[PDB]
Parts: sequence; structure tokens; C-alpha cells
Amino acid sequence: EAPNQALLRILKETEFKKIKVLGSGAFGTVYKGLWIPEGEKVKIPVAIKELATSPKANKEILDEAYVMASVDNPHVCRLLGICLTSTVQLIMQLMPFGCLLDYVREHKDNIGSQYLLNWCVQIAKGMNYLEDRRLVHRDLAARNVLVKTPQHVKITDFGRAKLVPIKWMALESILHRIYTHQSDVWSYGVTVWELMTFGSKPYDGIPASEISSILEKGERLPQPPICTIDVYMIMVKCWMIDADSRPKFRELIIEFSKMARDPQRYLVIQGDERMHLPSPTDSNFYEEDMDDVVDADEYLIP
Ligand SMILES: CC(C)n1cnc2cnc(Nc3ccnc(-c4cnn(S(=O)(=O)C5CC5)c4)n3)cc21
Repeated sequence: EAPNQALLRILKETEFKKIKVLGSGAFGTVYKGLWIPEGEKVKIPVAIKELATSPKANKEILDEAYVMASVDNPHVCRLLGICLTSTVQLIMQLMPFGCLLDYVREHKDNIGSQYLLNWCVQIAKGMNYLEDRRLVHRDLAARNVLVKTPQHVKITDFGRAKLVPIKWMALESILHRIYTHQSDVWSYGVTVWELMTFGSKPYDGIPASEISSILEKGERLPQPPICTIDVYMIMVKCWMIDADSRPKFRELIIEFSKMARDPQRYLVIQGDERMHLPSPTDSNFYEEDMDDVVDADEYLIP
């Protein structure tokens, strides 16, 4: 197929500064930082990811670097560069509001129908882009959707992306290790469920070994209280046995866009519209010299 002419930017250790740890886990360790390149007079807020110097960890992270450097869409996370230390770290855009899963849990009392429906549109757009680029994510979940601003989300974690999260997986994946754009659609359905429930754990308490049997019997995730039959019916279509019967991401963009034009017809939330989340038009929305600070989305290169 087509040659991948993406550029892999090697960044000097001296070009950036680690400020603090943002999070640790199975995924590794992610740090908050500032990237001050050459004599550019720019300060880019960044996130630095790394998993002992084991040859396997460097191999797996460089595989993620490959995919992350190959993507370029507003609703997908691109790699800014890599730093060749003993560990080898990924330099990415700082998403100041963290993952969407923690955001929906921590801000439920201020999340309205407009915000929820727009997130669904944005995830579908990012996902449709990955389909256009012939990439199968294989790990779409609310934990892998990061928040740049409450009005702007992006898909990340390309560590499993190809050209075990059982509770997010399509039945074909669990039983036969079959991954397609239509298996990502199933994971999209589960991600939407996580959002509408304000971060509930799918099939909470049920062990992963039971899931396969539960789905085979015809059991699916329940209808969230805020969801109209209109929104739940979409989620249900994402969880059909026949992958080709599931909607396409381009159809999910359309469906949720129509709904995002009249959000109170499709999501019933007590105290809707009166709710408000931070905006780039808010006071103190943007710790150091805020002079010369440029977001990665505005710091471009040929
Ligand atoms: C711990 C992590 C979720 N986190 C917390 N506050 C953050 C602020 N900004 C980013 N920035 C990016 C940008 C693009 N990709 C990532 C990225 C890729 N993989 N991961 S992960 O493995 O931490 C993911 C599973 C939670 C994050 N982070 C990541 C942040």
C-alpha cells in the first residue's frame, strides 16, 4: 500500500522540562511538562509517557510512536516527538482535563445533554478518521478519550492499534481474535454507555470469563436512566452479533449530530442547560510565565 511519509521528531532532553507526575498505572507513567524548542520563543505544554530499561518496553512504545506519529485529525492525539533516553519517552500534547472517564465521574452535576452528545460526535469523527487511515484502534474506551477543553475531546492510546479489555470487546474479538472497524464500533457503543452513566463500570462485578457466555445468551448493557429509546437503540445497534449490521462511524456522526441539534429531545437530565463547564472564554482558564505559551494545535511545522 501507500508509503508512510510521516516525520519522526527526535527531541533533545534539554528542550523540555518535567514538572510533575499526572498519573501512573499499568499503562506506565505520564508526566506534565513544558517543551521550549530551539530559539523559537514558544513554550508548549506537553505530556510525557514512558512505562527498568527492558528491550521489550522500548519495542512496544516505538510501535505506539509509529502509529501516533502517523495520525493527523482534530479528534485524534498526534505524537509531537520522542526523546531517546534509556527508557525512550513519547512527547504529546497536554490534555489539561485528563481522561473523559474521570471527567464524567468528577463533573456529572455540570454535564448536560449538549456536552454528552457533542462528545459522541467527536469520538465518531476521530474513529471515522482512523477507518479512513485503515487503522483499527482495538482499545476504544472512555479512559482512552482525553479532554483538551470540555468542548474538545480526542482519542489516544495507540498501543494496540493495527493496520485484554474484554468488557469493551466485540464477541468476534473475545472468541476468535477478529478485529475490524466494526469491532471498534462495538467498543464505541460501550464508550457511549460509560458517558451516559457518568462513568459506570460496564458489567460491574461480573468476571471477564463470564462475559462471552452473557453476550452469547443475548444479554447487553442496560439502558442508562438519562437515555431515550432513540439514544439506547444506537448503542444496541453497536452490539449486534453480525458486525456488518452495526452502524458505520460515518452514520454515528450523522445520528448524533441530528440529536446534538435538539439535545433535550434525546437526553433527559434534571437541571439541564443551567449547567456550565470551563471555556476558553472563562477567567483563569489558561503556574509559570504564561508569556510565549502556545498549544500544540497551534504549534505547526512543515
Ligand atoms: C494519565 C493521563 C491519562 N493523563 C492525565 N492528564 C493528562 C494530560 N494530558 C495527557 N496527554 C496525552 C496526550 C495524548 N496521549 C496521551 C496518552 C497516551 N496513552 N495514555 S495512557 O496510557 O496514560 C491512557 C490509558 C490512560 C495517555 N496523553 C495525558 C494525561
